[PDB]
Amino acid sequence: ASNFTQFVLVDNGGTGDVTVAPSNFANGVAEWISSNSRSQAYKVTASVRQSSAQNRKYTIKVEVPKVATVTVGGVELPVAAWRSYLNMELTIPIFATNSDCELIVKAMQGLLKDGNPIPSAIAANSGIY
Amino acid sequence: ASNFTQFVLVDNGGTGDVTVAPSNFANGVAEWISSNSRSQAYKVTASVRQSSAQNRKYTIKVEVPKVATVTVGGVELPVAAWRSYLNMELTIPIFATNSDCELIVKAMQGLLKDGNPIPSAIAANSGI
Amino acid sequence: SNFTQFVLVDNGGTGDVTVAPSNFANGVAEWISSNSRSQAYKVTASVRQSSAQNRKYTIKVEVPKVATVTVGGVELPVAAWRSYLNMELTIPIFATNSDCELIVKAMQGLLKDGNPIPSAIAANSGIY
Amino acid sequence: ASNFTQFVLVDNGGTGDVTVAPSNFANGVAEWISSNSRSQAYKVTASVRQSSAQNRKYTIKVEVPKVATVTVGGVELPVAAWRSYLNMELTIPIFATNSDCELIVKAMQGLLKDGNPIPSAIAANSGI
Repeated sequence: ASNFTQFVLVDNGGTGDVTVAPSNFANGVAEWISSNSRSQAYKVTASVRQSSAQNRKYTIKVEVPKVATVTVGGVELPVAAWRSYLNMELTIPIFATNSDCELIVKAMQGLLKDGNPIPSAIAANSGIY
Repeated sequence: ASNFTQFVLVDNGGTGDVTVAPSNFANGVAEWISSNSRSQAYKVTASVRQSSAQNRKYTIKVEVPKVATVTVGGVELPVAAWRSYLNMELTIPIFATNSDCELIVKAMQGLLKDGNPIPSAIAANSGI
Repeated sequence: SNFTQFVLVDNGGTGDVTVAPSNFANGVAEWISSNSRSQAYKVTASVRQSSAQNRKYTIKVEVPKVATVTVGGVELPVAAWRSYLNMELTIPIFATNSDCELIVKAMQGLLKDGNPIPSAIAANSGIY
Repeated sequence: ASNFTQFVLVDNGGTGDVTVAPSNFANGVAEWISSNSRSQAYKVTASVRQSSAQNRKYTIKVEVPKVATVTVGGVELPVAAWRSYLNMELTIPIFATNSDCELIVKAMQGLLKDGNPIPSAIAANSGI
């Protein structure tokens, strides 16, 4: 609907941010991309449908590559080394009010704050516990 | 260890917070809970794999219910009307330094800011 | 709150056929006529957001032709053949209530008792 | 011939009904339109084929626009704000008799009755 706009995925505080802008929405798959390249842009995909008699399911996927620069001859061609994926699902009952939805969003926000254990474990390349 | 501690899940900016505390670690699955009730507490679950060749697959689950107080006679049973589940997966290749993982976490944090499209779409309960 | 039963074929009384709710999983509503597997009329429906301003409702129907072949003495009921039916229906998101009743009225009056298309289907002949 | 005639599509139960009249037949496709306006008329399309030596197949399409008038300069251009499409397919085995086709048409009539779950779900514009 009116939520198909652009936003900053990575925020480095200044000119280092990475903005994704709307690209496509067909077959029920919203697709934001960073740049019109094929293998160098951060990619965000989203969709929503009804899953059960009383639930809805929103599914979200993110792809974050690592970019390098390998030169053959003297062309200086930029390339992608590897990609890191993400698959987020979210089941929400139909008759949930608005405040319940901000509660869910607040839970997801606070789970990934800087000082929390799970993001620190992800960032330090260690194991849980 | 120091990563298996307690933390605030829902931050109400003060006294109204919700805090989850370590409960269990079994079968590779670490589990935080809020209170000791079976239908009254927020639940958090985390685990990590290191599959054979080149992967590191974190998985995270959250459970957030809505609470009501159905009554029979005068028992006053505290019950959960419905639970809003949640999943998450995160594949990272082994050739990832510390800064690359920091960048991945920064992207995954910034996806869920206040004024971004996806959190608003979730907050509205309608089409994207 | 639209997951109820209804009359598929209405012979005005004794000969009617009713379908009652059976299942709803993976986003597929499923009505069946009886707990069998080959002698039941079947209805399947689902809805999603297809495009930026559209929604897609898809509906499928299955209608068999039952027979009563006998082997020994146990009088098997079988299905000789099945006639299928698909239906897609793209409706813009911001269509009003009157607009959608107009859409339903058009899609319903297409199949009146004496129009070209239903007559051609019934007579087992072709258009024109 | 005997099936390429005109018929009423939307029946407003009075003076507001909409009629479609034969327009074209080409490549096996028969096409009815309501008026001659290039982008303002209800459209109906039908065709039949015998793919294999085993079964028939009918395909039907409907286009319903939302009328509106936009003025640029002083021209008063009539346009369609949005069009709601509609598809339909119906596979019938060759050796189905006439009564079987009557039954299929009656089932497809009863699915879209006045107070059944599917037309109401369409008229509400939400989940089924």
